[PDB]
Amino acid sequence: GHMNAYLSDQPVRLSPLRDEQGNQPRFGLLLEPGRPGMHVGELPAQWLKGLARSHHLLLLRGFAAFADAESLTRYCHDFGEVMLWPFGAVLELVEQEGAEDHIFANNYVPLHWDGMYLETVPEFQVFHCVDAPGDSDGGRTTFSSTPAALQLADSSELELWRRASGRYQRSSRSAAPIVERHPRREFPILRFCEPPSEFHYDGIAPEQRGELLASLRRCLYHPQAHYAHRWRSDDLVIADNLTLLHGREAFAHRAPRHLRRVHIHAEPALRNPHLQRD
Amino acid sequence: GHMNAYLSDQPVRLSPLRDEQGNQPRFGLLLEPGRPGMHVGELPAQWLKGLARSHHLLLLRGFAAFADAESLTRYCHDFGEVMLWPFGAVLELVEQEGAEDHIFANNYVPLHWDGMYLETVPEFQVFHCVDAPGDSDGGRTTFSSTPAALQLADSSELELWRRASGRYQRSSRSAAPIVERHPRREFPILRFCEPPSEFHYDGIAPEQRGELLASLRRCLYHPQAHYAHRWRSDDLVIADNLTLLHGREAFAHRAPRHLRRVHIHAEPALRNPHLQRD
Amino acid sequence: GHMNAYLSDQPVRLSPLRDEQGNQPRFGLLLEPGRPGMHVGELPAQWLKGLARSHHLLLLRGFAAFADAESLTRYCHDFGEVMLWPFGAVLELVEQEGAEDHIFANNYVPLHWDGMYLETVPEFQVFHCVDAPGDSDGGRTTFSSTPAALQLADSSELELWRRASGRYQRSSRSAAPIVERHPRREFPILRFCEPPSEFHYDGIAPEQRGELLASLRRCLYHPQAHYAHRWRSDDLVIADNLTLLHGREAFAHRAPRHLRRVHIHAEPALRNPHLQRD
Ligand code: NA
Repeated sequence: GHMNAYLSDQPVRLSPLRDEQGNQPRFGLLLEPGRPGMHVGELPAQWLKGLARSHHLLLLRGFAAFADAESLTRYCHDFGEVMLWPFGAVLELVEQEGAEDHIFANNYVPLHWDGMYLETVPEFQVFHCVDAPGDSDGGRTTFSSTPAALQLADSSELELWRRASGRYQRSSRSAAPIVERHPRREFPILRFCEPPSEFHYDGIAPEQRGELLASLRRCLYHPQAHYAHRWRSDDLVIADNLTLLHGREAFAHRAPRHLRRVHIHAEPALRNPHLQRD
Repeated sequence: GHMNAYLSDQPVRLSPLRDEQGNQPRFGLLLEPGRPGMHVGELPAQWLKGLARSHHLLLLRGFAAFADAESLTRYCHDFGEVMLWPFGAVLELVEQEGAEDHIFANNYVPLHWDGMYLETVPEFQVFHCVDAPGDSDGGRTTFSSTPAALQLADSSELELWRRASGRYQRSSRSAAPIVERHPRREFPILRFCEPPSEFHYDGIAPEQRGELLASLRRCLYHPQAHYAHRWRSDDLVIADNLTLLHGREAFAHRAPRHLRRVHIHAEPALRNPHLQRD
Repeated sequence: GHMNAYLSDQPVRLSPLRDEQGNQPRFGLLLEPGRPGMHVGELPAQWLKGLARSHHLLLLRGFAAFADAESLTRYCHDFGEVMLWPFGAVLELVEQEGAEDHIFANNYVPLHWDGMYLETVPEFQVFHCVDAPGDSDGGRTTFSSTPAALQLADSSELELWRRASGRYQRSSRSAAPIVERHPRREFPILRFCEPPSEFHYDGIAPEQRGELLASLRRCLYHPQAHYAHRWRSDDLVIADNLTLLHGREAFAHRAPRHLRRVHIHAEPALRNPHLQRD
């Protein structure tokens, strides 16, 4: 059970985002069609961008489909400026039932943000779930609101976070303070790439390393700050990459699913303040 | 009787669009002043554009007037990019009580869209009703939501529509599939110019011509998809030309009325995908 | 007591603006955080601009602070185009408890608008209250909605206002009709610089001068049209400079307060239609 505080002037039903066990984090928003057969394109992109910026995570559920990747691409071009990759606009994320991770690849993704190692950082992730036929076990895409996590820290946790600084390598190198300001809108956020030799933490005594990681995890994975998404066919999800961190829940048996991801630039494009250019 | 689902954060009263016999189609929105003496200009244009894009037809009723055409013009310049004609921004549509259509001109206008034969197609029609003193009989401006009509088609009607293709001539020539995608936002729409020798329909066997026209008319003129507007002095109407088709109800005795119409470009201007340039 | 008509699709609590004695003018809007620890930056600026344009005065109260002037500046750069002064973006308005106005400076500010004597006129004032520790006596920043005042005028007051015209000097000279149209959105507004030899009023017989001033004051200082703001620490106020006039209530004992003001250009920058260039 929960209360419902939103009424839009748009032809949609809004309500708080809740995960499949009824948990309701301190961010996110569910949008559902206000007319039979409504397509996502019928809603004004400018309006979605606004909601995505303040709710940080939008779940549009039960809308009619983009027929293909080209259709999604054209939609995104109208939505904002697409951040192009060598493959174009759409990253295809297709998984088969029970397909092994060639024995070497890990079975979970820790929290991080897109564009860490890029010249420019995208503001939004746009995910279209093409197909998610069966119901899977684990493997949900996870999102955490870094402002929510910041409200959970106690005095000393926070004092520790503020001295801290991450150094990352994958070769490309990137460095960010753990506690950052939103690069356009000023509010306090976290930039943190979570480890599962390539992840160092400066500004603190290296014995406190364990404490930093344990506290950041406690806050970011807390029910107030953390949402795990169970994909459904034709979900359209829009995520605020500048405010959230994202990752993926561990899976034993992975199920069939097909996602498509487009990145949208900040307005105007955001130069990566964290990339090492020296 | 009907229910009222909208509360704005704007100083306006919103409610579902309903025609004068209480019918409530699956689109449209009535906006009314939230303060004594409110002028239409007090509402933010960007916000109206958003509503116009998702509700497709906005009726602003009971707001203070633009004093003249120049005032309307300046307003529209702020609203978006005006699509200029040789006469400028404002088409004057003035009718006198009982004035004959020189004996040759027809007394109704079938459904169609603006910019069929133009190099660029406008996104919005902005109508200001300068004056509509008496109450008339027939002659209402009609609008149809092509997505609504698409939800009404059965399996075979739809199968037929999807093969179909219109060829139009007035000399200028234009061709469009009957079932189209919105040229910016992807969702399914209809492009159809309705006949009352200059209207051919390809992709189907010419004996099915009768069936196409009868089914398209059944769906577009259905109460769920169709709205007929009784003009009142100082109505401001904003119509989504990319999604709707429009026309005019038959009249016996035409009454006095004065309308002004401005066209607003898509963002950016939309090149007519249907004009024959060969 | 009062009724509450707003529900946002944004994570905020909206309600009508009311002064500290419970008066509720015909404009203004109070916005309050929808989440613990919310910062003003979490709300989309484009959305605030829209509300500021239709409600004319926004009071964001109880949000987390900009840490300093630089932070406020960066925020405003994202908000719109900052109108820069020789000092930069932020005017510092710091007052000390009981500090004398060097014996010569007046202890109240009559109603006027920003940019009277400038080449370009800003659309918005953005005020951040850095600190307002004690509770003061008098000295509140005042705002008046000129459309509200226009609804208060009777037939002859209005007839008089419409003939009237202000001529101002501080050297810089500026002239405006008392009754003006909004320079972008057309609706009727007032432009009036209120006197406490440098303020002349044309278009009327100079014996009617007294009547003009008395009627304009009656309407602009009327509870329906007038709001006086008691500053609190971290208030963020956004004012529609194109529609309102502003000033300051008389004070006996002035209290400690620190304000910061940024100006935001119209879109695009507005050339001052009233500056004498001849
Ligand atoms: Na809005």
